[PDB]
Amino acid sequence: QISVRGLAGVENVTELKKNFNRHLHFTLVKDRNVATPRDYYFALAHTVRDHLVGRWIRTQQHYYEKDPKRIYYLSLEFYMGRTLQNTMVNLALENACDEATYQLGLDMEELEEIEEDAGLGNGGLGRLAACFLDSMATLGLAAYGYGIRYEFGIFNQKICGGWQMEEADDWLRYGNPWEKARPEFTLPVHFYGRVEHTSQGAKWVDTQVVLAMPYDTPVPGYRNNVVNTMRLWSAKAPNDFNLGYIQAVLDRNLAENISRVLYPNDNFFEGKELRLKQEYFVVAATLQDIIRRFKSSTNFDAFPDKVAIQLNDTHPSLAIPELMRVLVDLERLDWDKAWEVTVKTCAYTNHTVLPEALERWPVHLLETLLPRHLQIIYEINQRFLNRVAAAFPGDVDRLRRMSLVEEGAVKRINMAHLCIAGSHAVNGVARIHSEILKKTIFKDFYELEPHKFQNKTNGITPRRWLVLCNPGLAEIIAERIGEEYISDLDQLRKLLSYVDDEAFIRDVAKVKQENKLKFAAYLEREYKVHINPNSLFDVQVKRIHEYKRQLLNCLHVITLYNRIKKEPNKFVVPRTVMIGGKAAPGYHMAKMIIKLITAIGDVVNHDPVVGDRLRVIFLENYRVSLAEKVIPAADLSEQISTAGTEASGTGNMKFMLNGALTIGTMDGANVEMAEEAGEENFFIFGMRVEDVDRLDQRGYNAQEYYDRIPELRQIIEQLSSGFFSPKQPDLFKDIVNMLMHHDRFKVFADYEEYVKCQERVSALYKNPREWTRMVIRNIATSGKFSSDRTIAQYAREIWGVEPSRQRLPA
Amino acid sequence: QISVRGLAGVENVTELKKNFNRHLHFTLVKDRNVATPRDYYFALAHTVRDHLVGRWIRTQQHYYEKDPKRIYYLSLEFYMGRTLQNTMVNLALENACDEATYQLGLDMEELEEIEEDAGLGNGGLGRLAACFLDSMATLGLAAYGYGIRYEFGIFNQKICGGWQMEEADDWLRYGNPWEKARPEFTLPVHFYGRVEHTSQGAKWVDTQVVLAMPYDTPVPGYRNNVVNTMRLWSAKAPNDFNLGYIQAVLDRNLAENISRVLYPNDNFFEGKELRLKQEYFVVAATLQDIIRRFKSSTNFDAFPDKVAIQLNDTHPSLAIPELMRVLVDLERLDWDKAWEVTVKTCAYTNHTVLPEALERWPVHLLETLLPRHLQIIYEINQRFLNRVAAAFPGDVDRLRRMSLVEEGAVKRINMAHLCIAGSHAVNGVARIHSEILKKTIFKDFYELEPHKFQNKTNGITPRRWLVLCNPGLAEIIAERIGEEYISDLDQLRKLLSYVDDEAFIRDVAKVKQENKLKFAAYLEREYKVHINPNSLFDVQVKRIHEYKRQLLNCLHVITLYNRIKKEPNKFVVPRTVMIGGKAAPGYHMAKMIIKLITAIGDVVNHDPVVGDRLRVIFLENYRVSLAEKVIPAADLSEQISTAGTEASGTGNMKFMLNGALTIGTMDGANVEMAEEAGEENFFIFGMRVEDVDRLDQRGYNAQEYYDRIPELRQIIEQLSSGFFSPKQPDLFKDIVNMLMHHDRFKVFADYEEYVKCQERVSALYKNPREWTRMVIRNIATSGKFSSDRTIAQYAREIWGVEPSRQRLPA
Ligand SMILES: CCCCCc1cc2cn([C@@H]3O[C@H](CO)[C@@H](O)[C@H](O)[C@H]3O)c(=O)nc2o1
Ligand SMILES: CCCCCc1cc2cn([C@@H]3O[C@H](CO)[C@@H](O)[C@H](O)[C@H]3O)c(=O)nc2o1
Repeated sequence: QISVRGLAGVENVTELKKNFNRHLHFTLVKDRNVATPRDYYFALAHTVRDHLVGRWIRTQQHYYEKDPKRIYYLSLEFYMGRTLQNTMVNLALENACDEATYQLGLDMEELEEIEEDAGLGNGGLGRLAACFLDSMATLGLAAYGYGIRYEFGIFNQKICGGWQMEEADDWLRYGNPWEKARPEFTLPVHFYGRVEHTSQGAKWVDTQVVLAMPYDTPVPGYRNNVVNTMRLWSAKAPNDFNLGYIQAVLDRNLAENISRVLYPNDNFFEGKELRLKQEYFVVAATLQDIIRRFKSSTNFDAFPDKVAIQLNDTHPSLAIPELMRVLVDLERLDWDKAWEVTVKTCAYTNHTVLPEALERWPVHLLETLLPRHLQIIYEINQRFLNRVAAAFPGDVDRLRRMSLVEEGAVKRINMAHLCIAGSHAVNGVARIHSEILKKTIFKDFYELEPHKFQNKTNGITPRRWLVLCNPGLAEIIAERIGEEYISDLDQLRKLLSYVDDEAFIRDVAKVKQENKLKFAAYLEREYKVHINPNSLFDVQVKRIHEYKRQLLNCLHVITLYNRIKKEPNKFVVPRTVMIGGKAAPGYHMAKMIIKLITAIGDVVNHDPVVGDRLRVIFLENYRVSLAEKVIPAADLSEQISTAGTEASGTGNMKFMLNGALTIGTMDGANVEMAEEAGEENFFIFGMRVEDVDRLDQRGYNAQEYYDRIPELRQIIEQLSSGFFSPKQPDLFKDIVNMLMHHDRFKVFADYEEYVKCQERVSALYKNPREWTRMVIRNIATSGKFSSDRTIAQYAREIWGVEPSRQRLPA
Repeated sequence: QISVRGLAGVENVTELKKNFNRHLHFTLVKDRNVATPRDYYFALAHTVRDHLVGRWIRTQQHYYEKDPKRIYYLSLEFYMGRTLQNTMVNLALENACDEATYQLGLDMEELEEIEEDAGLGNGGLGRLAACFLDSMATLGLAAYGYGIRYEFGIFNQKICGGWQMEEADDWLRYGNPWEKARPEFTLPVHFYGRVEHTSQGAKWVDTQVVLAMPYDTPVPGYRNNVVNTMRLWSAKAPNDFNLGYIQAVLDRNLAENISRVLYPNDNFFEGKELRLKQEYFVVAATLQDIIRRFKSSTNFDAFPDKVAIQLNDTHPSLAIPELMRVLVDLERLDWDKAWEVTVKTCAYTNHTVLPEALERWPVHLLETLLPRHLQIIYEINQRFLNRVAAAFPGDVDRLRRMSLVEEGAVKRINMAHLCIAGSHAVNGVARIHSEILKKTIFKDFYELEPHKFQNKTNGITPRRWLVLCNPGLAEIIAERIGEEYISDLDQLRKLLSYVDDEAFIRDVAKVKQENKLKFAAYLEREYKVHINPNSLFDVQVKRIHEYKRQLLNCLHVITLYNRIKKEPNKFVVPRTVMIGGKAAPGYHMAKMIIKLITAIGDVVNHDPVVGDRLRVIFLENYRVSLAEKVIPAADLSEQISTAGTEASGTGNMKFMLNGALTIGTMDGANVEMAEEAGEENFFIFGMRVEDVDRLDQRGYNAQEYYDRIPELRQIIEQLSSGFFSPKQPDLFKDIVNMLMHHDRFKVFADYEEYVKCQERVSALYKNPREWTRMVIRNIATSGKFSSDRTIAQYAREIWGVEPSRQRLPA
């Protein structure tokens, strides 16, 4: 049908068809009179997976003979979403399968909707890992994703009376065709025990054994025939385990609980044992697998020339003392040499500065669970602090601030400090985030080893985030400048000469118009809710957090409402405000925000006076596959975190690529996006990082804003008095209370500038042509935000390998 | 190679080869440089399963249009063993796959050894169900096996210092190619709750829901292209289940524990909740599935003309009040009519008279767990007792004996009584067992409804128990009389005219000689133990029970030893005594017997004087696939239960079919085997049922035997004094104590007659030719003991359907 989707060969269409019928019959054991769409989804998924394997096997083979340096991406999160379309796209099968399935009298699009998301992540950090995997394959790196195969991923969110209900994501219920169990590479992981000292050195003994079984999932490069591996570990109990009899067998579940469920906070840090066991589990299994692969090439000097280990936040920080443990206790290298090898292997990526997000494990936990790792850690600390002392003699304060060991009512290990000490590179995820790292929380460490600190601004993959979710726009781009930009997104910069082209302007607008219409229909079919598609689509999607300030959005929305009710017969640019995201289950405030959002909807969507001029929708169950639908349909992208809190953001980049304009603060990667497009083509408002520090150091008094802004005063009053909760008048007292007395995120301080900036957005929207020309300037300068750029920078500046765009043979 | 194994076509061999390589590559994702035999086993298993499916689908289709009466075989046990060879055999692919795998440079026999047993049963009752399934398919009945898919089957037995250790049977670890998950037919099962009464009748409410997910496994008929289904249910928790968050997800395991593990007693009855939940679980899911199938043909009058439900012991007895519950509470038929439908649907098979094996559920358990089923049961009891009262007016004793409700310190429901009241036929499993039923435990019930009581002597399938495990003998039979006997085992009777044929005599002996040599090699390779293959192979294999009297065997073995040590220079016919079987984990005595057996081995196998004249081996991990090896290699089959305790036995039949002679008591099916072969061709010794009753009614005093038999006195003394346990002299005090003061099974009373009969066996063995002629008379009269006969009798006399031997089209 459309050309970016590949060739529909006459042979290809014919083979696809017989293979689809083979799987229906042999694999699924159905015939065409009993098959449901689920069966049809499966036969198609099996048919496409068939095309992967030859490549998968050939790619693993290449790495064996070439023996290149290997990259291990360690993460507790992989937010993959659906696999089928992405696979078709990277293999250039999309059009063929469309044809092939059409002639069988099926609608492929309807089949795609049947696939469960692999929701093995919470948000940005999980999804980065997924983009990175796609980019790594596409750039021909010999790279492995390693994580945990959670039986249950991020919970499905239901709204019941405006409240979030959590229910379990049973994503494997119907099976998962993409994975291949490999019970033959199962590995022991040890816990508890104690440490004995010999003549021969330390020994870890009387441990409980949990087995780790890997599952391999193919990660196909973009049209280069590279297929890399994502290996995910599953917990199994051993057979003699506990081994009255019945109970012993049932208790096998204690061991297997390790891989049962993904922890769903991205707000906070909970010092729960189960979580630490998951962290140790992925790191022990992964390192033995790494070492094993290294042995099949005594000599650990070359180890850093063959192995690179990237740590995605501190979650797998135990890789460091675990690598030491192996090298020292098992291979019997001396400390200094093992330590050299470890630092040259490991590198660390930080994703936040919020102090409550930092991992600080209680020492009593590590002592019971990992007694040897604590020994190694104390030894790491001691030797590190002697370097500190020697470089800053007499500075006893530096020494307490820099310790990997925090004193206090309970001793904790600061995991971030561990990663800096034992890594050769530490990076932030957007330029301002990396500066803040150097100037505030890791200032001491930076003064000690400035060479360790780097920046790697995040990106998103344009395969999923443009070609896949937005074929219309990818096609009209490709009409003008070719297809080469799909793996070289810098070429989008050539759309700049199309800024005054009348045909392009019309086409860009037409695609947006189509995505809006299609999404509005998705809204009626799947959730029975009813929106004007001529309105501006104002969307905020992302996890619910105080620092992301969905509340600031709420205050605007309430203001628009109030101004409509004051002069109801005046013209306003109509808007559909859509807000979505999950709250971590125990994050009370986050759950209150979701309730407010639906409560505003109950009032605004049912005022006869408001008409279809304002609508407030809370988008239920935000997740990767919902983002693929809502992002292309958006006009306004809301990125309104308080300056200095959002490390990078990546949602922001998805929207830029897809033809929304951005209203946002100079936070995170927003800064670089505006720098790339021109501040004129951006809606920037509010405090800069500096303004926030000025406010802090004199004190944030929220009362001041309440006193000078009558529009604001009114809103707080409606909140307090029961306007939005007529049955429980005091429902929102916590929010009003927080906003007034202990807002760490200064919602009121940005309110005035935000509302004004919002009026400027409405003003540009009244002029369709000028709105679209601005869109074009945005879409055209989005090239920097490809994860191909990001990964190429990691590769050269941290891992020491060279990207390759060259096809492997089919 | 050999002709019973089918054609090696040139096309067949060629297709098998490409399909094997397709699965290796596409399904297993290996290539020939990394594949292990496990991978090779799998590609072959996938290749053979391919040949099933077309037939599986076509067979289900036939039943849809023909709409015949359907048989549901309900059992908590299916002791299947390996599937691959059996599948090849029934499909006539054996020789082709042998050829096909030979040309790939693989040894198929070595690949077969990789398949795990499906050990979803304990012993005879589980394995009967499996034979029955094969026979049902072979006779073209539209029959379904229904059970539970246990995650862990019967434990693997390890001997450690002569003691049984149990370890978990993780049979699904590497996957199971034979099954097809069907998450689309998942069904709710309810527990707990309470009963509300309406104007509209009873309602069961506030229940916990556990979902039951079915797995379908193909059951292929013998060369008739019929493929029937074994459906096994798996427990899954619902998604809103319990639904702080983490714990709620982890607790999903409480619900799923229902299908986690098979209970391993066949001795006793344990009134454990988990077990009752398994019983309810299989019965609720199965009946809804049955009813659903019946609805796709309001009118439940035809229900008994369309549905037959066979209950394998009382384990699924709740089918009865569950069928009532559905019919009365959900479909709103009146009681009398539902009850009529239920009785005409259900039939019951009893497998023992031992009072401690009988299910008697505590009323407090049923009240909490299944409150409505208890109501139905009380109503069943009441209406039943009015029939009793009316037929035997004034007999208040009959009334207490017949009640489904037993009074006593705790009230119990007697599940056997339930099955008789609510079934149109009750059967025993061998002729003497059925008489005993009528004369003792169900005498009252028989007087009430004599027409309900029938006999169905057990059988074994000659596909697994001859063609598969003993190709040598099947071939030499087939040389003389054709292949038709494989599904008409009565034809073996024609071997009677070959009794004086010198060539046959030589061939029968040669095959036995080959199986012995091959098994002796299996003994050295896999368990490093070392046996003279010219000895008589004396084997007792079966679960360890006091009533099966492995102890009586021990006393013989100790006697042979003692006589050798008295006159060491005299000739004795050398013997290898082999004894194997598992003990239920909490059955202390059973575990003591295993220890004695190995302890006798520690003495006898290391006496220089004994030489290779006596050897005692305990065969570890007895299970279906070990039986396939040891049975064909045996000379003497030991079936030495006390008269009146072994309901039928089926091991006994396997040995008869495979050329062992039988030493046994007139117990169970032994009686009919000797009746078929002639008592002259059998080694019968000991008390008859009648003799046991005479001994009881005057009192069994074991001291009497100890006083008059000095050979016996000696053994007890060696036992008591530490002869067989020099380090713990008092180790066996429990056994000596039981034997002397409270032997319920009268081991001493049969000792004299057994030892004498053993001398007669040794005497015949000195004359090879006459031994073999007797073997031939045994093998030749084994036809009655085919499960084809048995199932044909069930079909005509209980289910009311006609067997069909006619091929379905390929
Ligand atoms: C037990 C630990 C629980 C809390 C730790 C945590 C930090 C954090 C950061 N980010 C995002 O990581 C994204 C990828 O770098 C980035 O774009 C976003 O700015 C950043 O907020 C994220 O998505 N989730 C994370 O959870
Ligand atoms: C919770 C309940 C636990 C104990 C109930 C039980 C009875 C019983 C009978 N049989 C055999 O069933 C075989 C099949 O009929 C038969 O040949 C054997 O003679 C008979 O002993 C068996 O194998 N296992 C059974 O367990």
